Amino acid sequence: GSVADTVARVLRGCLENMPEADCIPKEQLSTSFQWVTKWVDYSNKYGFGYQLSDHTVGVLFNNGAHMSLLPDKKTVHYYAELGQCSVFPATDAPEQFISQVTVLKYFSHYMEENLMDGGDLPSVTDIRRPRLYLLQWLKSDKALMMLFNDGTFQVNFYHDHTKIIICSQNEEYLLTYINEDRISTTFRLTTLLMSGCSSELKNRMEYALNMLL
Amino acid sequence: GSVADTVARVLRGCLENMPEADCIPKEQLSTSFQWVTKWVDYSNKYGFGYQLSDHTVGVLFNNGAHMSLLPDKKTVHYYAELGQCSVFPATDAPEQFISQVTVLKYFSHYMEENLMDGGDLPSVTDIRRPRLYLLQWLKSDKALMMLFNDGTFQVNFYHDHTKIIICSQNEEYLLTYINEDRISTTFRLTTLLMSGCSSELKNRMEYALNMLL
Ligand SMILES: [Cl-]
Ligand SMILES: [Cl-]
Repeated sequence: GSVADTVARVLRGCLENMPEADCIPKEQLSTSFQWVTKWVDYSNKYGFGYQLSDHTVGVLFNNGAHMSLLPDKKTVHYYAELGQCSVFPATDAPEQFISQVTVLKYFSHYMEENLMDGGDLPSVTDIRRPRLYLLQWLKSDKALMMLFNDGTFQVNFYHDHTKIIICSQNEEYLLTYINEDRISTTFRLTTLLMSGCSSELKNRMEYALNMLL
Repeated sequence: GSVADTVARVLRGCLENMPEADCIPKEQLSTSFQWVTKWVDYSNKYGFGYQLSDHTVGVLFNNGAHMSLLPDKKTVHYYAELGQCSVFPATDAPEQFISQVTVLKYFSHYMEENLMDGGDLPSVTDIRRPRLYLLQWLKSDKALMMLFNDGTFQVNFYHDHTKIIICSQNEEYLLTYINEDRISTTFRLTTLLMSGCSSELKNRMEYALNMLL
């Protein structure tokens, strides 16, 4: 889409115009944003589940619809296959959505039990309107790529358990790298543009881009 | 990428030179070839496992290495990250490969449906015959795409459980469609080039190509 091309433009921008370096940029930031902390791929039966930094649980179903359980664990936002948003308590759900609500609770409680948080990025205070949802995702043999409505871009790698997140804060683009020890380092794209980067963050930046294209 | 580019050349070939139609080409061929009957994605822990029509079980590990278990469940083929082939029994496996061997058996035993008496149990001829393996795969919210050693090309869709397989038996290109009700129909690409096809098989061919690109 237009969102995907925008992120890919700036990611490529920073990539072939950045110096060669020894280490990751020393200028790092202490802010919190929205990102995927836990994820679950059950696409062969139901769909793709993810948990956000504010503890929102979402499901991108195979039929195309979105379902989100809010941090209060009571309220459900449901966007259908064409985009009609319905908001209703999860406890008493219309009998059209019960099947989907059940699966949504199932994802929400698989993640908390079996799965572990992926980074020490500070839990976020929540609100932006409209609310974030996953517009598309794709998986290769090397990495998991997720792109959201608001343009936040995340790629998870399997073996290293390393991650890259590209977000928009105020007027800047941020790149956050999450290393082998689940630890957050956040840069500005501008600073990474002029100051270069490490060998293994640049390899991961190169790969994240190939997934977008 | 040479393999992918070959399939993409002829598939785009047939796609941009085919009429628009209402129905499927009637001139069909009846043969069977090698394709994936079972697949299992555990990429964040092990890798991607698959079972072939000839009862070979393969694992594409996240690191890029391939490991194949022969139909007899006795012999292990190990192709290294770019193609160094190692062959050894699973019972007697070099202790360099165990971690990888164990995982291959784990997939092999997931592949195992519940055991039901019956015959004939699959058996191997040559203990050293280079069987095709997965070169790379990609998954979207709609489909799984797999590209193999010999250039065999397969796209599985989730909700429909519908499949497309592009093969080269020689040295012509075949497209096999396996529809919503489990029925295989195999055409020649030349036939699909000149006569067009159904509305959404053309839509499924279009999606398969976009996944390659
Ligand atoms: Cl068209
Ligand atoms: Cl397990």
